[PDB]
Amino acid sequence: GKLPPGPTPLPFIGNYLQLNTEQMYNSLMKISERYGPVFTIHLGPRRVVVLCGHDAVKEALVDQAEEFSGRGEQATFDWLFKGYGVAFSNGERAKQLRRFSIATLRGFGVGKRGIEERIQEEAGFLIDALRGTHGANIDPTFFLSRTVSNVISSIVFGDRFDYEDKEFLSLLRMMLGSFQFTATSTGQLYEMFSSVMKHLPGPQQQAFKELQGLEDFIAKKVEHNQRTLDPNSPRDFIDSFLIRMQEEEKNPNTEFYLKNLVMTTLNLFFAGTETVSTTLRYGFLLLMKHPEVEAKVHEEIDRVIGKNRQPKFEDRAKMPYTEAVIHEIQRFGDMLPMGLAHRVNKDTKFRDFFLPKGTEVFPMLGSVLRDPRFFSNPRDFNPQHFLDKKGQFKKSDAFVPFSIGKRYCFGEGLARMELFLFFTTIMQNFRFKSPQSPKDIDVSPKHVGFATIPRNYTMSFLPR
Ligand code: HEM
Ligand SMILES: c1ccc2[nH]ccc2c1
Repeated sequence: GKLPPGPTPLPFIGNYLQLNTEQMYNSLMKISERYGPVFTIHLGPRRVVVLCGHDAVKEALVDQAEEFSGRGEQATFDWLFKGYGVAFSNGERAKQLRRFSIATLRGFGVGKRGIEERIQEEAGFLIDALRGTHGANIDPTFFLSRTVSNVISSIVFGDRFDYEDKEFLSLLRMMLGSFQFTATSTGQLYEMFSSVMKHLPGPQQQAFKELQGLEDFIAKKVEHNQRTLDPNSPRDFIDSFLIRMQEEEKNPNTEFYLKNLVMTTLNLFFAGTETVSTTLRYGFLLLMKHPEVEAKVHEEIDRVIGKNRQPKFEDRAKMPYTEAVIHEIQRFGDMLPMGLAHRVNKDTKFRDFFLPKGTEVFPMLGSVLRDPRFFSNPRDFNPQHFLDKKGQFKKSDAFVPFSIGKRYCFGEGLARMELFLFFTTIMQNFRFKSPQSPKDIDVSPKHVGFATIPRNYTMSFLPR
């Protein structure tokens, strides 16, 4: 092999002395700024090829899609999944469960009228909850996550949760807690030194405890389902998997067994919850920071959908400004800045480099979402990045919040429908009020690591 150039590492600690665990994105970008957009870095004992900018990322993930379709490490989650489940797995296993998850979610109305209806109804219940706060100052966090979570929960568990179910709230905290840990300094230090840190006291233990509790929950729901299963009428994702497992009992090479079931279900429940929930939370903060933007959105809502009927996904075609604002919310939000790690599944010639089988690869989505060749004010919240001169919606090939290539988020259709329906349906009813003036609202992220987390804040939902 002939790996890209990079800073010389020390034994075991790797390039530790040249990385800021508190902001790995900037540290890697600082290093890019001197070795090129493609370089080698050593996270502790892990050798990783980093890709920065739309071009390097796009050349690998899309132009050589098959070769870069492997899955690399994500230490915190691997602690729990250990190669099982659809997301944090490789080869035939990732292939099967992905093929199956995709077909099953569609079977349950994802990307169709069915789920749009599910979302509309849940969007409904959220309005009730927010209106029931009667303009009181609140943390929107769990109001948003309970709503978001109910959509995917309807699909995997069969029905939604009551907004007051205490275990439900408990599960939401484990998710927010463990997801957030991966964004912190210790969470990133964990990506380098997990072989030593998993045995030491620290926030990593709390994160593990949380992951274990979510798995415990799922195994419980699986057992139940098993005893009341009707192999002729699947009620949810779990039944469909149980049925598939039934059919594959004879095959001793099948990927369809309980562990993959529990983990795949967790992947869907967790990602189906925390991602959209985090983007909505961030979005509101940005909207109250730019009242002028929330304004032009209301005007497009009232003018196209009206103050009467509930929004529908189809309305996005007549609302380029709202679509722009949402895209910009996602671009700015940069949820997974270093993306989710990939790895080459064979010896690969990439540019003037030769990456041996198994080499980890970080597709830095954050550097694509902020690429200066595609955005003029990469570091600012500006809805214009997605609107042309005439004021129409303008796509950008640098918009990759969902990644690209063969491992691209297959939950993308569902997320955009939820993002469009919750934002629009929420603002059709309310105007956002912050207890601080737009000038003092800090929209810089609270933590940036595996994920980008918004600062805590309270707000008021006042009727329009
Ligand atoms: C704001 C919303 C969301 C964003 C920004 C997001 C983005 C991402 C990203 C960047 C990846 C990694 C892709 C890669 O390996 O290159 C990922 C994968 C994945 N997402 Fe999402 N996601 C979101 C919502 C969803 C939803 C609603 C679901 C649930 C059905 C979901 C399910 C998954 C799964 C299962 C994977 C792993 C796929 C694989 O390994 O092949 N995501 N997502
Ligand atoms: C992002 C994508 C897929 C996932 N599965 C479990 C957590 C999670 C986060």
